[PDB]
This record gives sequence, structure tokens and C-alpha cells, in this order.
Amino acid sequence: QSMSVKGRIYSILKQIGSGGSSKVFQVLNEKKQIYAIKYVNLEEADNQTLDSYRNEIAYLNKLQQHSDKIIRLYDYEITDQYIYMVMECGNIDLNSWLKKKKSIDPWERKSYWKNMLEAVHTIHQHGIVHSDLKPANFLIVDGMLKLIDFGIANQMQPDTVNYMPPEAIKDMKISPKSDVWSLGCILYYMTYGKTPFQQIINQISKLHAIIDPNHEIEFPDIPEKDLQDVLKCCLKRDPKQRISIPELLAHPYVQIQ
Ligand SMILES: COc1ccc(Oc2cc(NCCC(F)(F)F)c3ncc(-c4ccc(C(=O)NC5CC5)c(C)c4)n3n2)c(F)c1F
Repeated sequence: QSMSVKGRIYSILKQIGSGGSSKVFQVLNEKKQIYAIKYVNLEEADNQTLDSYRNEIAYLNKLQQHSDKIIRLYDYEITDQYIYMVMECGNIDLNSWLKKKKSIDPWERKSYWKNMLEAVHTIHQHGIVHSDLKPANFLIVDGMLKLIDFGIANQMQPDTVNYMPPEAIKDMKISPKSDVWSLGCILYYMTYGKTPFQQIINQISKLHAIIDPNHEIEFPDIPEKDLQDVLKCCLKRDPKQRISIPELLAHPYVQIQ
């Protein structure tokens, strides 16, 4: 089944994500190369939705320069009815590559963490706060992770409120610190193999736990202390307390050997 984007033509290998009025497809060009293509349908001109999407393209466009830990965008076409974005295709998302795994190599867990921070630092410099980070939002492309999205649009899910931080639940304000927390949970889950409450099931309880000063988060012993320190510093409950992405970038855990 064909597709046209700026008069270049694309044959769909398959759908790889869906949500709202948009679908993502793995696809091939004329010269047998792979790409993802996000196709959004504007027939439902929910006007908040529509500006959310014009805003995502705008940013995705601007962050092409400042980092390649950010998914590449080769082209797009937008009209009143549709939006096609032709992007990079990753081998695999992170959320998967983790569930098909028992032991993560410590060196990889570090290199993925670096990549994580770099990408999140990049979007903070441009004043974006994701506030929705989870493993799905990252993506493997030749050893490097790359952030796929910014939290601008009511995002797809491939084909969970573990990573929800405290401030987002009491506040019913969002700073950068909010992404740190979710990053911690993602690192947490990469060391221990469960987010910090994959084991509470009562949702009313789970969010009382996320916000209960007197619930001591269980921090096991591990081969490397630095990691353990990074993890405690990220999963603090006062944002004013919590470590920053710039402090995180100058941490021993990311800098030494
Ligand atoms: C939360 O929304 C998601 C939706 C779909 C997702 O899955 C995937 C899986 C991929 N692996 C492809 C390899 C395969 F399966 F074909 F073998 C892949 N490659 C490029 C993109 C991709 C690219 C761009 C965007 C995107 O729209 N980002 C916004 C424009 C900023 C999305 C959601 C996924 N994806 N996306 C995902 F991980 C999400 F987090």
C-alpha cells in the first residue's frame, strides 16, 4: 500500500504505534531504506490538539541542530486535513528491549543513562519539560538512545503511573525536576528490575505512597555505590531538594572511567 509525502512515495512495512487521531508506520522508500512516518488526521480539529501538534513539529524541527539524542526528522507535509512526518526508524524501543532482559550490563546501563540525560538536558535548555517520561519514550538506534517525543502531544503508545512524580499529584507546579524523578524511576527499574512501586497495586494507595514522606523507598545494596547515590538523589520528594540534570551530568556515576 503506497503513500505520498512531498511527492516521494512510501510503501508501508507496518504500523508500530497508535493513539488519538495519529498512527506511526515503519515504511520503505524508493531505494529500499527504512523510516517511521507519523500520520495525523486533522478531520477532528480539536483546536487544542491542533496547536499541540503544530507546536510539536516546530520544536522537533528546532531540536535537529542541538542534539542527536533526539529522533531525526527528514520531512513533513501538513495541510488542514493531515500531517505526515517522515522520521528515523529505530531498531527497538527501550521499553521492549528491557522486558526481553534479565541482566543489563552495568556499562550499557551507564551509556543509556548518559544518553538519557543528554537528551533531557537538551529539551530543558529550550524550556520543554516532558513530565511523562517512561521507557517507551526512548529508542535504540545503533547503540545510542534517542528521545522520541517531548510531551507536547497526547502521545501514542506502542502497538502506568509508576513514573508519575510527587509534585504532579499534590498540584491538582511542573519544573525540570519532575523529569529527573521519572528518570530516576527509569534508572531504578534498570538496576533493580522494577520501578519503585511495581509492587503496590491499590492505585489510591500507590499515589499516597508516591507522596507519603514516611514511606521509605527501599534502596537495596548493589555492586556500585555511585549508582545507588545517583538513585537516592533523584528519588527525593522535595523538588527543591532533588538533584538537577546539570548536577546529574557532573555526577561521579557518569563521569568516572
Ligand atoms: C509514546 O508513543 C510511542 C509510539 C510508538 C512507539 O514505538 C516506536 C517503536 C519504534 N521502533 C521501530 C522499529 C520497528 F518496530 F519497526 F521494528 C520506533 N521507531 C521510530 C519511532 C517513533 C518515531 C517518532 C514518534 C513521534 O511521533 N514522536 C513525536 C514527533 C515527536 C514516535 C511516537 C515513534 N518508533 N516508535 C513508541 F515507542 C512510543 F513511545
